[PDB]
Amino acid sequence: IINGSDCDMHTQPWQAALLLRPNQLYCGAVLVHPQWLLTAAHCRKKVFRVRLGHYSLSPVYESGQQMFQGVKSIPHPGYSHPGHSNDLMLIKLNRRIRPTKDVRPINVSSHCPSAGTKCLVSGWGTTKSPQVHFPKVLQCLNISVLSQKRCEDAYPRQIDDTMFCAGDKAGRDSCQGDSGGPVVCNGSLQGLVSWGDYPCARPNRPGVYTNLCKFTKWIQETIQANS
Ligand SMILES: N=C(N)c1ccc(NCc2ncc(-c3ccccc3)[nH]2)cc1OCc1cccnc1
Ligand SMILES: *[C@@H]1O[C@H](CO)[C@@H](O[C@@H]2O[C@H](CO)[C@@H](O)[C@H](O)[C@H]2NC(C)=O)[C@H](O)[C@H]1NC(C)=O
Ligand SMILES: *[C@@H]1O[C@H](CO)[C@@H](O)[C@H](O)[C@H]1NC(C)=O
Ligand code: NA
Repeated sequence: IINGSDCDMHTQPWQAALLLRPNQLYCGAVLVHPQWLLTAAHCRKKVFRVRLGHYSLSPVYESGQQMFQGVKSIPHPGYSHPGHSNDLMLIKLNRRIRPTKDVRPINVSSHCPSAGTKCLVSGWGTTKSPQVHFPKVLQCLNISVLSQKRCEDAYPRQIDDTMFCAGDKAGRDSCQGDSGGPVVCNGSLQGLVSWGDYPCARPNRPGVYTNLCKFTKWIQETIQANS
């Protein structure tokens, strides 16, 4: 997250980290059900461990942390790697979470956030771009939803309704390492960190996010079919 701030501790209880062996941050993810995560479908590598209720990037012990294994990883059937469309995937945890102040699911609303809506994006991705610099703790940044017309103008012939643009201010954006992390608007999960431009936070190059309001039926039906 470029030019965000340290999240307040215990404020993003739906934030997850997908780790590679032994505890290498791979992608962000979001707890959407007591036994399921959403992440970007481009976060394809086999996950070693899911880490929840944890603030720091390092493996330092935190009383609120909960570790899991992914047992199912279901990308949206419309995703076709390396294309950006339908950039979402459901991950089933090996067991249901233990509900705490640090570990709590967030719901996806079918209401699509409108242009100008203020949303919060979070992640442990680089805080600088092009220079790679990881933070010590979870970073939070407010970004505003752009109209689909302004999104199309920024990325001509690269945008469809499965995506939304957000983040109108130069110097502020999500970036590499933030992939699959949450975009929360008015208390509900409406986006996943998907893609954008390089270096991150360029003027007139907003971040591109998976438009989750378009997938509530798929999310609900897939969780139900795999229960
Ligand atoms: N500027 C942003 N808001 C932004 C946010 C997240 C990401 N995530 C990385 C990422 N998304 C998708 C892929 C991918 C897809 C298919 C095949 C292999 C890889 N990789 C990238 C972002 O901007 C582009 C970017 C690229 C490289 C270095 N820095 C920024
Ligand atoms: C993102 O925006 C929200 C909403 O404007 C900010 O939260 C507000 O913060 C102040 C207190 O510091 C108060 O106006 C409210 O109590 C907060 N509102 C809500 C909805 O929580 C938040 O600080 C911003 N975060 C960042 C990282 O900029
Ligand atoms: C970082 O963001 C804040 C607003 O959140 C802004 O006031 C500040 O100028 C930005 N910093 C840079 C270096 O762009
Ligand atoms: Na900062």
